[PDB]
Amino acid sequence: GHMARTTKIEEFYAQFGKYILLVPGKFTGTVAAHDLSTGRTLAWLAGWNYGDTNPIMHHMAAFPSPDPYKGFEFIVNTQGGKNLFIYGIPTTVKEPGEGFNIYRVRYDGTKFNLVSNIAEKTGLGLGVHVTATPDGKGFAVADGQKDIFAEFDLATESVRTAFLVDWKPNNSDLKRAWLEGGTMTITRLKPTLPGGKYDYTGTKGCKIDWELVPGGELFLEEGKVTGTRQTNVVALDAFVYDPRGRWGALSARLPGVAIIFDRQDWEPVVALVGAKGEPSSLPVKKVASDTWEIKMDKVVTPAHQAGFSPDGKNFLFMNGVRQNNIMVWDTSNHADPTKWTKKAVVEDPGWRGSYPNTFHMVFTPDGRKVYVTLWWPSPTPNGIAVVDARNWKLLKSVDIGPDMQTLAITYDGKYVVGVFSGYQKTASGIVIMDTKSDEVVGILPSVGGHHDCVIVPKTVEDLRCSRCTTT
Amino acid sequence: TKIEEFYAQFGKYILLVPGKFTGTVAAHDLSTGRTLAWLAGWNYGDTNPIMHHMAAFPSPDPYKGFEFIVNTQGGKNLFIYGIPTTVKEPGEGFNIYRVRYDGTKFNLVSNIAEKTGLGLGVHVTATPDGKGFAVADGQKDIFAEFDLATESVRTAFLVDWKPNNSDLKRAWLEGGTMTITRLKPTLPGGKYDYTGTKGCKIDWELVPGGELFLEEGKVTGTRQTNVVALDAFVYDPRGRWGALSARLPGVAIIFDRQDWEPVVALVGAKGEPSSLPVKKVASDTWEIKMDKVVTPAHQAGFSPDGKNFLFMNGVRQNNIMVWDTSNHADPTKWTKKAVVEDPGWRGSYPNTFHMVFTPDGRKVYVTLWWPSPTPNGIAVVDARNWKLLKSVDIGPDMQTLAITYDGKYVVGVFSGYQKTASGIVIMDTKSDEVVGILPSVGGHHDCVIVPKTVEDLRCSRCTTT
Ligand SMILES: [Cl-]
Ligand SMILES: [Cu+2]
Ligand SMILES: [Cu+2]
Ligand SMILES: [Cu+2]
Ligand SMILES: [Cu+2]
Ligand SMILES: [Cu+2]
Repeated sequence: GHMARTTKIEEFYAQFGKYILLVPGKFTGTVAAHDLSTGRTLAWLAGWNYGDTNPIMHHMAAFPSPDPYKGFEFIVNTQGGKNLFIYGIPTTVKEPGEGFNIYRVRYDGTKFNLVSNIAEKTGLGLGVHVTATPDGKGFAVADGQKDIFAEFDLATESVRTAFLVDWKPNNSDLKRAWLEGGTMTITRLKPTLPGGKYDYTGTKGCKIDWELVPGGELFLEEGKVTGTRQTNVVALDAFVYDPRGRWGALSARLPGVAIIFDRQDWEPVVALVGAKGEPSSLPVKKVASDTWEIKMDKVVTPAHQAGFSPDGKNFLFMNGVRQNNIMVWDTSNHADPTKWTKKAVVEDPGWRGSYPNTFHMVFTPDGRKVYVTLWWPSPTPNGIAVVDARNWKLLKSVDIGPDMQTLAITYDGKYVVGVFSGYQKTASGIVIMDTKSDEVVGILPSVGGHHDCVIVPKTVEDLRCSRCTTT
Repeated sequence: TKIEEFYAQFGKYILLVPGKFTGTVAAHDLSTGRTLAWLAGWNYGDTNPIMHHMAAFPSPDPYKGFEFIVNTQGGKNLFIYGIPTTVKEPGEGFNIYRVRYDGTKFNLVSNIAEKTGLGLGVHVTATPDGKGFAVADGQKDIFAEFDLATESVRTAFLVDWKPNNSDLKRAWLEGGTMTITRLKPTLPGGKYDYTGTKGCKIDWELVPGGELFLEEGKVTGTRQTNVVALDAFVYDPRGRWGALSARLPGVAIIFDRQDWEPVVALVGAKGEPSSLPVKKVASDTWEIKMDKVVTPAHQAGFSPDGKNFLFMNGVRQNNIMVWDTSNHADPTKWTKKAVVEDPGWRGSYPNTFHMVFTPDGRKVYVTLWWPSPTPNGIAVVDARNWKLLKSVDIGPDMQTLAITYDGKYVVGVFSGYQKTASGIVIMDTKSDEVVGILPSVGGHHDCVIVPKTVEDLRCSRCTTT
């Protein structure tokens, strides 16, 4: 009786509705769109076909389309250089391609079209998170080896702003360069090359020779990452947007800070400090027309992912490794982020070791729950935490598979869709969870080392639960 | 609804697929939906990893480990699928990789093309004992059979065409002489000199229906009128014999694997003789004389009991030709016994270029391929009475078919012409209905279910392609 009678998969896909899942492949070098209504992959693209010899396809965000099945657009970026050598693949390659591309891709109802390489046009090769603006007409990219982020206009493919963030440690000893505090300097960059182009293509600008991998923020202090400016790294990760407009939050993994910027005048306004027991925030002081500083007397723990709730009234930052928890600020005062204060922290006895790390997140459309991945190194099963986002309590934890990464949600709020990625070498897949029962409904096969996933949105209200407000 | 009931109908089988233009290989667990492992060829410095064909060897427990061969194409094969790449100098490719799954990940064990000097980019087939494998190439018109344990060449042959009429449009229709030459290594350490694009007569593998494009002057290359377009070396499951398919002359040349000689040439076309003789003209050279070539042919393969051989005529006829090969002792006695035709099968399309039998031999499933935008599908053929039963539409660009070794489900892949919809399709062999499609990032031109026993190879990438 253990073998099911002949069973068709139609009922399974029919429940999800008409939603398209987009995924980058990391070491596979691909991007792909899947139709959750039929199980068909609608299209894919392999970067090496176009002459990118190191297409580590990393992060992406998609823009609202009135009918994704007829067409949509998205940005996907890459890493490059010695990032090829950090996931245990026994490649004999001597000189890896430079990478750090930023590609604009359009689905036309049949296939993907590679529209442009925005890194080649602008000179900004940035390899970490890609976030759409709340209006769907721009996007940001950050990089945690160069510590640069920029916001871009989609229609003109031009740079709206670019900033460099630097650390100056109180103690020059690598082991204590963050623990014992330091000064973070924020500089608004100006282009230096003809046509308003920046000089940051490829590996140019890297302070360290490869990324701090998932779970690996302390590998730099710990003396395992080479580079020419090791003790100046902050590891910028993402720029996430307040859905009510005006503010963005730039996450710096090593100092454990989220720097709030005013997008109206492009200035940093306050620094939120992640660690439990530390102040809600630290002031930002302007020291020159283009330069601001934040002073920290210690750094308690690094931090990971950040996000605003769909209504913009809560901001989350995940402390990791030295503390593993979800830190929550009351951001209800839209007029003045200097007033944003810590209101809750989600903790659990099972989070007391180095791992699991509280990781990527997605909120339900109504804000009532947030789903948060729980990351561990091999071989512990990674999983999903379900959190009550009104009372800030852990409801449930479920095991999924190795190397759990990002989460998306269908825009009717019914199904969370996530990816796990096998550390680029073992089991990978797409996991779907029902948000009413909080149960896994199934795993679909996936050739991918994905560190992202998005469901293509139809409207700007969808972006409030997409790769815009959170990572 | 949960997917558990869906995966629970399958049993414990691993599907292995190459990605073609994705550059990947992957294994998926049909009992849970998980991808077990994958490998990306570009990560290893293969700059044009068009991952093409593959065969897996019997494993006592595939979930604890298994081994396979996957090859690549290279050169201007990058440029024939409509991708608007600006690459000017494509990687040489034509690698042959041995890959092992260890229960957790894939391990690239060796590049047998580098070790042997034979870079061969079309079908890979396992031998019936699971201890060797063949690779053929239809740009170079070379094939070889290899020993797995020693990673060494057992035999290699070159096949060449001398046309009766040197005009390109008439170079096959008006006949010619096919010369078969046993090759010997020419470099130190018993290595051949055929790596990368070395030896190509044409700049890409002929497409489905592509014999007409070669005749019309649309395929570039240095020896366009001397190509036969070898496709595969498929094995008689009873041992002793292999069949080398040559697409352009529409011939399957039968080899004796013990003394490495060609013994007879089966001629695909309806209305033509069952076979032509092979004449030995020198110690290492044999000839086949053809006064005309009535039509090309492509898919070729044996039924699981070895008693039937199939060759699919395409282009100028469109049918499945069937020989009685019940006489294992003497292939010169193999004789045409049936032809599967249909009013909907004419010309180049559908192009019937992959198949799989049920373990009991009662049915054969055959791909029905067409160019965009015609829906592609699967034909179900009665392999006892030799008649078409049913055709099912699947999606764009239907490619290979495998079967679970209990006979219950055909598992196939479709591939989007490297640019549109792709997926894994699963069909119930009792109802002959699709039970579902699973997503697949792949342009796969092959697929296999990892076998446990040598008997399983009778219905894997051994007896058919
Ligand atoms: Cl054998
Ligand atoms: Cu049972
Ligand atoms: Cu991140
Ligand atoms: Cu990542
Ligand atoms: Cu073939
Ligand atoms: Cu192919």
